[PDB]
Amino acid sequence: GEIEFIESSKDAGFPVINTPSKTKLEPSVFHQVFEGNKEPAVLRSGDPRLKANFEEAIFSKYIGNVNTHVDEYMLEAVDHYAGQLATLDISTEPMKLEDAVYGTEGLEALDLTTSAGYPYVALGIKKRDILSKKTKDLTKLKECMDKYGLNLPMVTYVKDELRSIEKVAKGKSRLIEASSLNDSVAMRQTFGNLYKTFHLNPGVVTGSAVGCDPDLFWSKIPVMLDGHLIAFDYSGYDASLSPVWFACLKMLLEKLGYTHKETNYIDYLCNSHHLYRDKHYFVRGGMPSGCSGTSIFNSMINNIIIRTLMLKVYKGIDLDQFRMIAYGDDVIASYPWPIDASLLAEAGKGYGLIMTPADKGECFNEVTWTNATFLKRYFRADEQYPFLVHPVMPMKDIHESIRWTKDPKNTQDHVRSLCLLAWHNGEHEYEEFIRKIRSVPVGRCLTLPAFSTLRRKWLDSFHHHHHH
Ligand SMILES: [Cl-]
Ligand SMILES: [Cl-]
Ligand SMILES: [Cl-]
Ligand SMILES: [Cl-]
Ligand SMILES: [Cl-]
Ligand SMILES: [Cl-]
Repeated sequence: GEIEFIESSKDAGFPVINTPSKTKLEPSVFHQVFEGNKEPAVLRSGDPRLKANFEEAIFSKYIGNVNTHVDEYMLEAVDHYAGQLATLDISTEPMKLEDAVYGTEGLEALDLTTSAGYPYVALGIKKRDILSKKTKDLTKLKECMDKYGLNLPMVTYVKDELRSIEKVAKGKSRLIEASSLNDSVAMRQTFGNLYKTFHLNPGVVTGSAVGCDPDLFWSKIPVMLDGHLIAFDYSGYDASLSPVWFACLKMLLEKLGYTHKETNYIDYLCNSHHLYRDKHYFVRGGMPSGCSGTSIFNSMINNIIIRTLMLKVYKGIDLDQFRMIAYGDDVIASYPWPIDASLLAEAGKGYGLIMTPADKGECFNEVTWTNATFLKRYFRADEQYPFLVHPVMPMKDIHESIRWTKDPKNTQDHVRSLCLLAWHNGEHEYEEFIRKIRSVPVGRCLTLPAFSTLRRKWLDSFHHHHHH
């Protein structure tokens, strides 16, 4: 992806986006109880913790585009992945407006707490001024969609979230885009049934983990990925995506039955128009993280990419024996023979992708079930029921999170969520976590689950049929 034109918003009539410059994250009551090194990401140029130029750092993931046609390797990769998606019978019929906005099976209701985007943010109009959970009203939304139309600019925000010491110093904060509520809605109507099918079918057929529930999904992953594991990381995946990958994504959707006009929303994601504070700018390529379906589309593109690199490097590869699960840029895969991921990374480099060893490793080492992570979690077979696998979020990450809060009024939900993650680390680690939480009075005012209750409910959850 690459920035192709920048101008002062005022020269084109756009008001300045007044995005917050101070973090909503504050030290929590547990900040002194636990240890951690993460702090709120830099959100402004003047931050005294900066040791690099902010604006440069944040826009630096737009490394450029490789200007290639869709090649032979890509074509066979698209064909192979479209073959799997076909078995799913994804409907390309538009999703009914109410289902798209207010919720339905496999597609939760449009989040009413995130940004309504442009022009709404400039007019003080919030999602809640247009939409209503209670009434399921759509009259105002339609007026809005008619008045302002589609293909509106995206609003660029810096993500307010915890980051490592090094990422704070380098100003390596992440950008997310707020699609206008009008474009979000039209995209959810166009691709909603695909979103739903993906959400209801995480695994090796969609090759996606988007919307999965790790507590349940983890036990399936080693059944799906039964050969020699493959895993690696990308650096700045989203912004590194060149248009050619979007061209491949468009071919894939057309094989699935979408019309050319329906895939036009892919051009909206690829060749995009943004407002960032007092600037207005155009970008060619790069997935604009935050718009409707970005995790799904990023995942689909990853499926095309990896197949492409294997076909390119291993001419004798048999893709029917390859398996992979992606969550955006995060991937866990397998093949019955060993595969040299450093080779794939060099092939990726020719395609404008930056792949590195898994987990900040220095070498494309062997990935084992002991060292593999996905969604940051390790895999550990239950001792009593070996066919059940615990998703293991490291205690270090749980500690980083508990030390800060964006709203202490939600302490109970925040802590309870962390407890659902923590117990997988074992009974002793869990009792220690609980003991430390209760070492401050707030900790004793909370309803925290018992380990035996967590374990029991986890074992029982595998008994109840799940719709696909
Ligand atoms: Cl600690
Ligand atoms: Cl944010
Ligand atoms: Cl799941
Ligand atoms: Cl990162
Ligand atoms: Cl080969
Ligand atoms: Cl299931």
